Amino acid sequence: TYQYNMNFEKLGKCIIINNKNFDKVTGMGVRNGTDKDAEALFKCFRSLGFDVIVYNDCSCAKMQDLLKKASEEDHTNAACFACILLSHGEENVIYGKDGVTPIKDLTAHFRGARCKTLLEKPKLFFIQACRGTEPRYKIPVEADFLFAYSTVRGSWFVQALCSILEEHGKDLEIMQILTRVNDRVARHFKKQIPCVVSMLTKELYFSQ
Amino acid sequence: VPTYQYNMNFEKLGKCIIINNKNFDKVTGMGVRNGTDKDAEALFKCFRSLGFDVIVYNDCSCAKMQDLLKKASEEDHTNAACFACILLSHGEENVIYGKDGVTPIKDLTAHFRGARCKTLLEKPKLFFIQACRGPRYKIPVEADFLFAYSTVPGSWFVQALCSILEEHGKDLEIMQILTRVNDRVARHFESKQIPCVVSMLTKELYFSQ
Ligand SMILES: *SCCNC(=O)COc1ccc(Cl)cc1Cl
Ligand SMILES: *SCCNC(=O)COc1ccc(Cl)cc1Cl
Repeated sequence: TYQYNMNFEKLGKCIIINNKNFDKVTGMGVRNGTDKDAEALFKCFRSLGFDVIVYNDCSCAKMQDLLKKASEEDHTNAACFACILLSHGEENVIYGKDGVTPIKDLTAHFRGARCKTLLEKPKLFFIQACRGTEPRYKIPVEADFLFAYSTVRGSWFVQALCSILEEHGKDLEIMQILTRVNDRVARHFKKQIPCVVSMLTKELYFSQ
Repeated sequence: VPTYQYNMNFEKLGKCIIINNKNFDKVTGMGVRNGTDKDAEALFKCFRSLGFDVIVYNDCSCAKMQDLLKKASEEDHTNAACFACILLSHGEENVIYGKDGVTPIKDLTAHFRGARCKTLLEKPKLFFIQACRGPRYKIPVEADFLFAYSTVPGSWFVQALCSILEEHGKDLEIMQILTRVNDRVARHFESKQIPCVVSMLTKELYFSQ
């Protein structure tokens, strides 16, 4: 058909990495409001039907273990998988507590072969990366991956994602939502905008 | 605003620029891209049929591709709904091959920005790239842009794009079209790559009226 088959026991797992406080050795500031963000996101995504678990002030190897363990889990009764990252981010890279980890390394574990159970099922990656002290990136290319990447109450992106999903999460296809989100943050405005990278093969709805 | 789809009530759909690079200077060390004419032709027929004003350029230098698009960006687009541009060439990272060399795909698209192309503000700017290989990039982040970058070596992507676009071009939304595209090039392989769609679009895009 033209939609991802959503007929499974559970929707799927949803990991939230919520890096707020950073090790002195990175000169990275307190991301105030990431707590308002992560709460909003937990409530919103749990409402969709995800098995949300939040992890805070994660080290780089924590972030990598979290995700490798997740990939290693049996996902036969899951309709899909979803990771959300809140942090400082530069290019191809997220900040953990104790330094920087490359984004693509977190998703690698979920590839075609490496996660046979999650094959032909959407892997959803929501990234909200901050700048700021106080050059290139490679998006990995695999079927059934989606990224919603952003740069900046909590963040305008996070706020919008929840508001729309809370409201149309059950009746709109993933792309329509993210578009409405893209639109919403644009309205606020130098000028920045989230982007959606889609390697999806079908339409994604969070119901039926 | 309040509708969730781009206003398409204009005199015309807009321009569609195809750049069809088949032959390259021996110095570049790139081969003849056999089957790219079949792509150029299918695409032009396809996008013509949608209602775009198609122009087809062939075997371009880097300076041509650069000048070409700058002059396109300097036109008056007030009576158009959108703008499409299709690049068929050799391409590595953030770079597309002209016939004599290699320009950054970014500088080509730079010209169509709100800042420097005021007549295409809040109108979708569509880049379909079919870059053959023969390593990191940097995607420009501006509202109402959309990229459809395929890497897979008529081209499987190009053929699929046209076939879906001819049959559903006036009833589906681009994200639907291109999702369906991803799916077939992906199906050509339970014997792997796949095209990726980068969207900065702010509304739904229907090519109809
Ligand atoms: S969508 C264009 C914006 N992209 C970035 O700034 C960096 O994005 C990414 C980097 C690595 C990975 Cl695995 C995915 C993405 Cl979207
Ligand atoms: S969609 C991620 C994979 N795309 C690529 O291989 C290269 O992507 C790009 C490079 C430059 C520009 Cl302007 C746009 C894109 Cl999508």
